[PDB]
Amino acid sequence: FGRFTERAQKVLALAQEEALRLGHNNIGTEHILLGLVREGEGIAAKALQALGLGSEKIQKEVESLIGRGQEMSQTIHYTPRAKKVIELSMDEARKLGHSYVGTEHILLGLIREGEGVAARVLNNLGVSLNKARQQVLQLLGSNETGSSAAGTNSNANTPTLDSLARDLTAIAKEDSLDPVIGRSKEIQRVIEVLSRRTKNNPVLIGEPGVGKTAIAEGLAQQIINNEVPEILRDKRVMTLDMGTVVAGTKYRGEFEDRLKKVMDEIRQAGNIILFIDALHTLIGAGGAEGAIDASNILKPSLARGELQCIGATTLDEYRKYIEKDAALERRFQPIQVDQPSVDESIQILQGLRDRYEAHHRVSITDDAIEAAVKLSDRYISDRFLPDKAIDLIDEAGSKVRLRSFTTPPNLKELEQKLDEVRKEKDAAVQSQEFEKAASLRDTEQRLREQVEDTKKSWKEKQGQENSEVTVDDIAMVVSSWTAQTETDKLLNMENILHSRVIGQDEAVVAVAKAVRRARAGLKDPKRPIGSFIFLGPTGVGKTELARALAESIFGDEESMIRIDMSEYMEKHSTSRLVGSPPGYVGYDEGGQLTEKVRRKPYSVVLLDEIEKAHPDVFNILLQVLEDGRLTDSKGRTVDFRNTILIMTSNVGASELKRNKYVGFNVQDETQNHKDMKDKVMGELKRAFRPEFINRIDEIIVFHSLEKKHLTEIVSLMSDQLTKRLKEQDLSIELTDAAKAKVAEEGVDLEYGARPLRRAIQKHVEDRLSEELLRGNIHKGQHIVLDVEDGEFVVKTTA
Amino acid sequence: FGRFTERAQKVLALAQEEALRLGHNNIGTEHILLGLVREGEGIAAKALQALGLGSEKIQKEVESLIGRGQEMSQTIHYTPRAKKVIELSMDEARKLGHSYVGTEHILLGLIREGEGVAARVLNNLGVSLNKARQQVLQLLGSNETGSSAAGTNSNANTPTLDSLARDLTAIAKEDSLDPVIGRSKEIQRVIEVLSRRTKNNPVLIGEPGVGKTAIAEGLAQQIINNEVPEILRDKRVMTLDMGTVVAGTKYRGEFEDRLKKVMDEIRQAGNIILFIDALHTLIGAGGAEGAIDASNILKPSLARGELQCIGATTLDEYRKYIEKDAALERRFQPIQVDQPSVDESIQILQGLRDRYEAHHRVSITDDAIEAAVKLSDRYISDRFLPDKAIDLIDEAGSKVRLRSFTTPPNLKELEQKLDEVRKEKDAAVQSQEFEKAASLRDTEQRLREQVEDTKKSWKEKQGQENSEVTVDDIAMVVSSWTAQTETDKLLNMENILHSRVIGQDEAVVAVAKAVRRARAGLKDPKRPIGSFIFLGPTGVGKTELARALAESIFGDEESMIRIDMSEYMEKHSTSRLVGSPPGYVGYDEGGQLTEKVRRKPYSVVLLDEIEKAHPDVFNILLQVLEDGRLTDSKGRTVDFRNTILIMTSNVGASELKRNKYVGFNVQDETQNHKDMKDKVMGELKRAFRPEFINRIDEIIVFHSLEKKHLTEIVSLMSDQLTKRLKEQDLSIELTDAAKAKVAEEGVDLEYGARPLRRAIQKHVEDRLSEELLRGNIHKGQHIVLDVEDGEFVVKTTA
Repeated sequence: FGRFTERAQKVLALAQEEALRLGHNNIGTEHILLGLVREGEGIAAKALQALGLGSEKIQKEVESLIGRGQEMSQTIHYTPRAKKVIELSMDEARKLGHSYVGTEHILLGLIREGEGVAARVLNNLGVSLNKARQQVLQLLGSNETGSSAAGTNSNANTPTLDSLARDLTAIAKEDSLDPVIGRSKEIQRVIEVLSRRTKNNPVLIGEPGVGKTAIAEGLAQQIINNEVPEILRDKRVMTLDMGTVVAGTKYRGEFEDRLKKVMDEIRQAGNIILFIDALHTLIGAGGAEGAIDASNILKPSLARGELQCIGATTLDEYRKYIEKDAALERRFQPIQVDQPSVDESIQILQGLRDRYEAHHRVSITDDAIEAAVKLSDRYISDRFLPDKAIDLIDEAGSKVRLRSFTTPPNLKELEQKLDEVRKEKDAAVQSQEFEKAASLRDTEQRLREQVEDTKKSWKEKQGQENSEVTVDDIAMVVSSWTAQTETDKLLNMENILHSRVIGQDEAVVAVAKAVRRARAGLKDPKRPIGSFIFLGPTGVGKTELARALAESIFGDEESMIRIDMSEYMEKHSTSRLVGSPPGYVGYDEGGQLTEKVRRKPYSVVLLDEIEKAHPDVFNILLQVLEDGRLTDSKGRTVDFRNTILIMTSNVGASELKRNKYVGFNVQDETQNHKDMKDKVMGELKRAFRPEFINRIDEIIVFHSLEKKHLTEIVSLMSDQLTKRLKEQDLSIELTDAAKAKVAEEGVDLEYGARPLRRAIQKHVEDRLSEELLRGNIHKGQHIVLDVEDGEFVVKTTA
Repeated sequence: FGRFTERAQKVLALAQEEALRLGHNNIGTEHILLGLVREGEGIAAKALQALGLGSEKIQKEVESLIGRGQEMSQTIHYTPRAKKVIELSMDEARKLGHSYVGTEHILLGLIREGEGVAARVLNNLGVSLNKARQQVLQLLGSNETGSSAAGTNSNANTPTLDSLARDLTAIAKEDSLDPVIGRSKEIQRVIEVLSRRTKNNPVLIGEPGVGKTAIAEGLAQQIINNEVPEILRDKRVMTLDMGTVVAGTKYRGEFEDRLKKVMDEIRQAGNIILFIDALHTLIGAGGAEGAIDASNILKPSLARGELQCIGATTLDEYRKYIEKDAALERRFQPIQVDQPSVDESIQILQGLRDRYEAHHRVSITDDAIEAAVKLSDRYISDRFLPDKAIDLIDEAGSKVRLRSFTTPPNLKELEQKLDEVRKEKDAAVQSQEFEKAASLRDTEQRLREQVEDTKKSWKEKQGQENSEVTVDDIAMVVSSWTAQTETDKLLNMENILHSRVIGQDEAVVAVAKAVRRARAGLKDPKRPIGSFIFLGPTGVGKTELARALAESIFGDEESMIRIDMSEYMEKHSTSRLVGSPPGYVGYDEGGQLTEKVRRKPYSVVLLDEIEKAHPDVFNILLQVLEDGRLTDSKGRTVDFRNTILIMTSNVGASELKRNKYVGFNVQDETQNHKDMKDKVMGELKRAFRPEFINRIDEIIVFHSLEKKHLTEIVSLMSDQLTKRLKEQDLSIELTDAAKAKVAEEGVDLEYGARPLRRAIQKHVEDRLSEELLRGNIHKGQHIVLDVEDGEFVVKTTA
């Protein structure tokens, strides 16, 4: 593997030595056995010494196979039998914890593969093979955190702790706990509120989403040893774990019975600390429905202080417990739990790096880890800032680790050859045709040593990746899904936003810098990554930048919400037939807008045409842009805190859609362009209040239609066509010249831009499908549609 | 522990004495053992004398396992075995509830921890380890006070009281029942309802939720001694306990059967009292569902006086029983249970004080206790008058006690040092030399004694708090949630409200004065602490005073409800624009207002624009002012304990949202103020009917936009930026010079003072994030935005 211990490796090498000492050309498992007993009193060796085996005794049996002397050091590698015994030992060390592998596992693995060369050595020398595996097993993997013992005494605690549940305190006597991270100052605030015995219940409110449970392990460690008052002396810390409760329970009544039992034993009161994660669920209050109504027993328990407990809730959760009162107000008392401070995230990362050495490429790159956080919060953006983080780490901490064994030097062709050989070889002997297989057989094995030699020349491709988790890598992986290539995304955001939005640079750079500003990692991710107003007509600019922001901001353009404010009027978007209006603005606020962004805290949220809606909608939007949150949909809190809010506007649209027109000359065209990139910022102001527009980071400017838009419509539609031909394979691109010939059947004055579908269909879809049938084009290679002399032409390229 | 018997402590000191008397110098367990047998006939000592161990006999063995001689009297403290034996005694006293650990427990713990020289002494002197702990065990911990009767009886009473459950009367003939103390005046009307035959069932109505259950123990005591009614000198009080019934059961039918059985045994009729907590659940009447319908058996039982029982009910419950009729109301007959009078509260506080001295603190401070009540009633204000109180007492009654153990005087640096020692020492030996650790090792334990010496110099911070609670502290806990720093809050209310409201002192002092009156004791403890109308167009002062009122009035800035009355007219966001579908005023009375204030009964209620509300609304708010309560949302009563009802008005607007303006004179600005601070207090009255407003006291005055009112808005918006940046960990402040450059792009006449947020976005948000991105300012340093010579400058500080 790359995780083994000395003693293991040492028992193994001793085998090769005995192979040759005994004349065995191929180092049998029999020699692995010798290896084990020849390492003397190693965990394997020692085991063998118990069963009654000396290095010699093994070696004689071993010698009775091939025996002295038929070793010229010819093909002195292991036997396939012996190779199996080793593979088993690695797993036999997973078994005994051990991420590495000890001596024992090698003897244990030997036993497992019990009919081999080894096996026979022990089973001939009067040692039952499993009697040997016993003996090794009962001599540990040799992985510990150190230990000691001295015993305790009887105490009241006996009935309780069985049920339900694990106790942090036990595991901390011989420590194995970690802080882990914090959110340290939160732990302190508990002890006033808990060295209380009448509103003695702390209640942590944050978000999921900070690793709330980290703060909890904090308490455990510090409340035992040793700075705690005599108030909270005679302490036990008990966690009430949900998982054991749900198991073996088929109904609500039985679940309640288990909770009742806990409450009865809870008489250990005021000297016991109970940790209840997700506190809200038990109270069962608020909403259309609850979950379970433990509250009846639980409310007096909190008031009495018999249940002296710690509640872990999120943004939304608390409301449905303090609303019941007043043994929630003579219980609960609040404590500040972050909307992640970036640094706290980072520390979690460092802690779990070595275990992504079981996901190899981590431990390290440290620098990449900080980035894991920093790039992730802003680039996907969806999750919570430490999940976000870690995703970059392990992804990148694997992506390249895949690239490790992709080839030899490209001697993958070698392996391919060795196969083909076997066939020939075989089929020839299968007729027999002895030497007509023989030379093929030889050619096979030629290949074989070579294969393995150059597949392990790509141990150099291992040494590259197998502990770097690389900066660029981490960044790349966030960029891949949906430091370097996210900060190249941030710094070069404008470049990325420019490549998708054509014309109106004015808007792009304004957004670019504002998001990039946020994207430093600083601005605070408790409030959107960007607020914006995106001006421009219904045409060209706005949406496209929002999308392009998904690309630049998030890594790929694979996250852009878009909610219409005209639905937030009550009407103008359920007009006549279309849509469902169930109290319609109430539906949008009350559910729709909040639900969508609650799924994706990620995306560029584009709240469309805030012109047509009344100023009242905007007061609501203003909270979204400022607070970074809105609360609706049964009291749920929606994170707009790393969204990019973009509110669009236009009512002068027509002027930005104004034809180029030959008003006298072709410089009426060049007076139509320049004019429209000016005209926009006043079409914003005219249909609604200013108060909203000021929340916005920057005022983004766009414009559209002229003459010259028709051949741009052809370039939107033809690209949707060719992409639906990509879905089940076919790579197409149209050159602009070919889009022109399509437009040629579209400059009807009497039938508008209707003929464009038909001519795009005719020259692209229809033409490609009727060309795939010819064999002119090739599915899965790149197909360029151009006009050359004057007519449309399909050409092919790789 | 920090609480012990003589006997315990005596066994301990004798160990050190024996260390040297025998040649040792470190007290192992051997000296503790010696301690036990040398303490003579304390329960540990006595035990050892029984099993056959003399003081002599122990000390000689002890001495034969080091002793004679190592004598030179090296520092005699424990060693780790010996420390373990002690840890066990603490738990061996917990075991039998001794909160003042006794002799026995030390021998019990010694045995348990039966290793070290002691163990060997005892196992040498013809006593097995368990034979020794047995002897001790079987004689008390020495912490009793129960029993006072040695009588015996058998009577018909047997089947009933068995089942199900206790006998309050017994425990008060054992000298172990407390009154507790209520709610004393509550108990008396019950005794009428208890000597009857018809109407013989009491039903206590209040809030549950006041510690109501105290009144019940009152009865127990009075049924015993000594002048009480004729059947009350022939009555026994037996408790109907829900907990035993539900235990071992999980079917509703079985619960009913058991209740039927209880009624069968109730044949002690006309001489039996059943105590039923939370009476409603059994009756099952009213609501949209039951809770289990005992009524078939229960109703005739209740009316006849074969079940003469005591009901503990709440705000709503009674209504849903007289509706049931006609044996429900026959049985019932009412008694007044208050949310106890200010004085009643106080007595409860004092009564449970010593056990927050078992929660090692309060014991005292008296001024803080009285305050716990008084301050609670007005400051949070989220329960009934005593529940609040006691919570302050223990919270604060720990908060400073937490500060007890967190430093030496400042000799915390010692502990820090002692660490560094371990390291140098360790790593040096860990490589070796021996002596390359040695002097470092030695330096460590030198340090250690110093460390520990000054950590127990911070027993002085224990003697400070371990009978205190602090005034300021109790007050602090009330400030924490939402005497001294709440009555300093009361006294300095004005100062606190002034520091957070800028513009119109008239308003501030007015709220201050009504609240400070109320907050001194005189004013309803169940109606708003201030009802107010807050005048002037939205922009300056109104909300901000409501907030500032939370800070001064409640002790922290938080908890303020806020409902807009202008929506409640059923025509403004009834379905019109962004709100929710209901027929809006019906929703507000029927649910919204009442539910919201029910969560925090203290909340600053801001009923916005009572002017623009329907005249029915004025009645709804008026009902809060009259009753102090509103009853809605399925008959729940919302306690507006010391809410601050704040009714807003946006009128006066034309002058109060004008331009202060140079009218031809620069004294048109300073007369636009003087005019505006006049114009509001007459503009409120015209927009709504008098019937409401007359039960609204102070007329709170505010304005907004001017020349000058504008520049007060700039400083509100810049402050909205700086707080949202704190969550990640960025400390920002704008000095006035930077707020000025921001104003530079928003003193437009053609766009007003709307641009200011936007100009903050470019010059503050955008500038700081682009300054953080360049790293000239940083997280955890205070960042000043100033203007120097007409240009903005971002600085870094500390």
